[PDB]
Amino acid sequence: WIFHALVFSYISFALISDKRYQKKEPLISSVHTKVKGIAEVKAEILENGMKKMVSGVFDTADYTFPLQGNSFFVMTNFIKTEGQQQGLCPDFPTARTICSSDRGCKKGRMDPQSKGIQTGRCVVYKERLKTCEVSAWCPIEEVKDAPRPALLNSAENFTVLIKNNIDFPGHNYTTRNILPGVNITCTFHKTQNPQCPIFRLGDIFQETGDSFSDVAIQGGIMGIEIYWDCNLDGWFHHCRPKYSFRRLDDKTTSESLYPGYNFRYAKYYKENNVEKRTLIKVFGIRFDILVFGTGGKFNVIQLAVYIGSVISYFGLATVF
Amino acid sequence: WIFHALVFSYISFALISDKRYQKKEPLISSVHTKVKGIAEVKAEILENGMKKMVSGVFDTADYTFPLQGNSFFVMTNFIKTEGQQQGLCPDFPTARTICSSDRGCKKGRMDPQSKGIQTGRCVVYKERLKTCEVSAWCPIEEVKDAPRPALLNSAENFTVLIKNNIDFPGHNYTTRNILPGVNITCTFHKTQNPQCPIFRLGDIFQETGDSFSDVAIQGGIMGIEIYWDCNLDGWFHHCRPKYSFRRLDDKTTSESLYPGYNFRYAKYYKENNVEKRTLIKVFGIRFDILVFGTGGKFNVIQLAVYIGSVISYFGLATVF
Amino acid sequence: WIFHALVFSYISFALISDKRYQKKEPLISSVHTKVKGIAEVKAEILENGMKKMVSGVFDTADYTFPLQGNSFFVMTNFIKTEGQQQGLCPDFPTARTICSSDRGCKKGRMDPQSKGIQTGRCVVYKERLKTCEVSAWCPIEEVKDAPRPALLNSAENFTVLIKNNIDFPGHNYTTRNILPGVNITCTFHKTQNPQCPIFRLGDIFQETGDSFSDVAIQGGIMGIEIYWDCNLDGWFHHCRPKYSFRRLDDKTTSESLYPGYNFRYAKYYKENNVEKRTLIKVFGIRFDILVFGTGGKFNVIQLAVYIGSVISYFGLATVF
Ligand SMILES: C=CC[C@@H]1c2ccc(OC)c(OC)c2CN2CCc3cc4c(cc3[C@H]12)OCO4
Ligand SMILES: C=CC[C@@H]1c2ccc(OC)c(OC)c2CN2CCc3cc4c(cc3[C@H]12)OCO4
Ligand SMILES: C=CC[C@@H]1c2ccc(OC)c(OC)c2CN2CCc3cc4c(cc3[C@H]12)OCO4
Ligand SMILES: *[C@@H]1O[C@H](CO)[C@@H](O)[C@H](O)[C@H]1NC(C)=O
Ligand SMILES: *[C@@H]1O[C@H](CO)[C@@H](O)[C@H](O)[C@H]1NC(C)=O
Ligand SMILES: *[C@@H]1O[C@H](CO)[C@@H](O)[C@H](O)[C@H]1NC(C)=O
Repeated sequence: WIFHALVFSYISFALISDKRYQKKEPLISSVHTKVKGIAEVKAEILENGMKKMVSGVFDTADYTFPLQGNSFFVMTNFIKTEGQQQGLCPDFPTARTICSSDRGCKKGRMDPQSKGIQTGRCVVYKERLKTCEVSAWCPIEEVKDAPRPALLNSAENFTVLIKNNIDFPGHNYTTRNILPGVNITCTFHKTQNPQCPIFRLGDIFQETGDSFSDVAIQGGIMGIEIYWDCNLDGWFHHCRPKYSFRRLDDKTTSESLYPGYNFRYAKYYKENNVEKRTLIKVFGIRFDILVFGTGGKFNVIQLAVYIGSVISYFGLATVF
Repeated sequence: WIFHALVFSYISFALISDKRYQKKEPLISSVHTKVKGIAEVKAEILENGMKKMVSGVFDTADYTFPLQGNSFFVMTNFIKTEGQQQGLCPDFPTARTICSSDRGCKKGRMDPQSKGIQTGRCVVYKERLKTCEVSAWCPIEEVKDAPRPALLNSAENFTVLIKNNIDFPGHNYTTRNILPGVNITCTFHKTQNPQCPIFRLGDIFQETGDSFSDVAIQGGIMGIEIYWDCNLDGWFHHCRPKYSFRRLDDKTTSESLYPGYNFRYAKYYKENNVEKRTLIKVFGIRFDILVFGTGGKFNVIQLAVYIGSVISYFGLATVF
Repeated sequence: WIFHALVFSYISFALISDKRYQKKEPLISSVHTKVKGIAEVKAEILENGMKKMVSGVFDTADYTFPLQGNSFFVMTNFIKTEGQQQGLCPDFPTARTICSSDRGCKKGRMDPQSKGIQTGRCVVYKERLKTCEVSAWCPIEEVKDAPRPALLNSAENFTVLIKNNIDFPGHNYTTRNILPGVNITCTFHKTQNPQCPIFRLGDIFQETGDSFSDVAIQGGIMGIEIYWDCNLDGWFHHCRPKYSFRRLDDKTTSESLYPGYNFRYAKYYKENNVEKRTLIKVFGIRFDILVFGTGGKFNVIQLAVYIGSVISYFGLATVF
């Protein structure tokens, strides 16, 4: 008859383990993000084989755009080009783009890595180098890598503040991430201060374990997962988040798969009543706020059906 | 034997009410938003202690950007600054920025509220006021509040149209918000017209109960929740949405937590072959369309398992 | 006694097919999209009744913006206007905008289709036509349709690459779309190459079944659904996606419902120290990546409860 008891204990254990007496529903989320911290740039780069110095200050209206769909981007490196205008000009001489005669390359060709429409006419590029030029924005951008020192090497010193508002539509519950009367100043830590949401990017990378400068050179994507494990029962009610970080990139390191994160952006203006654009190749770190969770409440129907299921189980256990 | 009959009524009630004979699956959504209504601005503001008049017209391409990830933003108030250019200039004199001696403040300091890198050199700012200047965009913006009258005071007269398309991947079902042959002209009302989705922002606030001007001055976030309670059974088939609204903000009213919604935006240009930006501090209302819902079809497996698990409930009650 | 066996066969069939021994949990996703392929524009349009020629090249930084919240936009057609500036100017002559006397139209009117604030003063517009002018951007844009040939007629020749990274929070599992050591060069096909994610816009339209030119003229929204049916049990483990394509639009073709996809964009500049904006009316194809899927692992509790539920189901059928 002791066996008749043991299953009962197991049953209770199972219930207490997973709250089968709790109708559970998914989560609806709203995220608001504020990034603060100014950056100083001062370094020496090279363009067209000529050295130049770049200096300036970025004031959080310059190196990012407002949050849109749970993803706020943070600039870390750039390659500049100015004076682009519509015309014909020789393309950056590569193996596929080199020629000695106009008949070498065909007009209208669209090489995947070429940024201009080819007219099939080989012309001298520079110092007796011959390539068949393209009709595009000119002068053509030189395809190189981002400068080895981080142009915004002070990126990890920034601070991001996150306000998360969760609501469950089944139950009548909506609550925020920050409760009234909380510590304003913070620096998020796993154990020292695990609740206030002020994140330092250096802290994020230290938790992840990667080198911030290396992935900042080529850009990358990561995510700040927010876990809401809330119980709505009055007897034991607690609804508090847990923060985790994870690198969302793959570290492919293959040229064909576009390693890291980067894009191209254009600024237009009028010079001498002529349209002229300047091109910025931006490498950055893209943060995602992946908030997920479940919320449940005591419900009679789930308890009844689970008891009905367990009844036959222990009846059979007694039978055999 | 009546006790053997009350369980039948209870089980039928539960099965009919919660629809246990249905395979409930989540929802996949697509949202498309169009905002229409022009606005006129005409007011008197003050900059550097001098009064100026601002007037103009915004044409639904000037005060918003296209929908991106279920969130379309609407401008409400702005603070302007022009002639920004790289240099060194005294910071806006506050308690943490004032100084009387050169050694008063240290070079390289980055105050959280200061927008420039501090070089630690106390210089006269204006009428014998001394602060240690910063090397940044100049002249420095004056941190003030948004003007008490709403610069976009005619914001609540706008009209927003929402087209929602839901698909369930389990079942072969996809349907839209607007059925063919429906009233074009509308103004959404709780009871007068509860289905056509033309929303007025003033009505949006009126349903919530908050004053439009107060939230508009400092900005805020609210949600337009769309609830799809659809049943796919042929006998009782109805799939129509219900519209609800809520304020997603917190009303913190604390300076340290950045009350309301605002951001900073820049427009670059060339003046005398010199880079010059102009800065806009934007306060606005960011709308979110938080769509959720469930749907299910009749399934033999769910009905069979529920019947098998509910049989023991009366099988035992007969014994006792 | 065979009836005792048919129920066992049915139970085993249901358990194997629908996987009752699994703890099914939702999916968390991250998407990274790269669009490549240059476009050339060369055509003849008409503005103000005068013919003009438009030519140029778009280089994947001109006709799109970076991915933001699972939606990347692609240019396909545009209408240009330049020289806009704040002032008073006659509105485009329509039925609601025409007048013969000043008292005919009342000041302050806001017609839904009018883009300017009306001052109620009938003035000559062009060759003895009379309309009451509006205080707005000038000269007023002429409301027309997009040019019948596709300005971005080569749009279907572009290539889009998609990197999807999924994680399940319940189990300790995260995986990406592309496995190491895969074919780089690709063109997606239903049967020839169904796994590598390089998509051609012409290919996806062909799979959908609609012509590219007609949809591109007025714009539309379609989704790239990615389905992850992953099983985490070690015995039979396979986590590979299935690609499906669908058109998210409605084909309303009604003027009041804004058929197709389009918006208005502005570029600002300074000419003769006067602010002057230029307006672009954009018709484009907005792509969505609607990712969804489920995954689960072997769990003792689900197996136990399902057996306890089916025990009564077979026991009662044994009785009768
Ligand atoms: C890419 C983000 C910032 C971008 C950038 C990059 C390099 C620069 O120096 C070379 C810039 O000038 C100083 C800027 C200016 N901003 C303004 C904010 C901004 C916002 C954007 C964007 C680009 C920019 C560039 O794409 C969509 O949303
Ligand atoms: C912030 C939204 C509108 C912005 C703005 C603010 C103040 C102004 O008075 C000087 C503006 O001129 C009339 C404009 C013009 N637009 C164009 C649309 C637009 C779109 C944006 C944006 C800013 C703007 C500014 O940030 C990302 O997406
Ligand atoms: C609307 C997308 C592209 C837009 C456009 C339209 C017409 C043009 O001439 C015909 C343009 O010049 C070549 C451009 C340039 N870009 C840069 C990228 C871009 C990005 C955007 C945007 C507009 C543009 C315009 O709205 C928010 O995000
Ligand atoms: C970050 O800030 C700390 C102190 O504020 C400073 O010591 C450190 O050098 C900074 N790092 C960078 C990369 O600017
Ligand atoms: C909104 O519009 C109504 C009528 O169109 C007008 O009476 C009212 O004054 C307007 N409100 C604002 C703030 O412009
Ligand atoms: C697309 O490309 C193919 C081959 O690259 C070419 O034959 C075809 O004409 C192109 N279509 C357009 C519209 O440019």
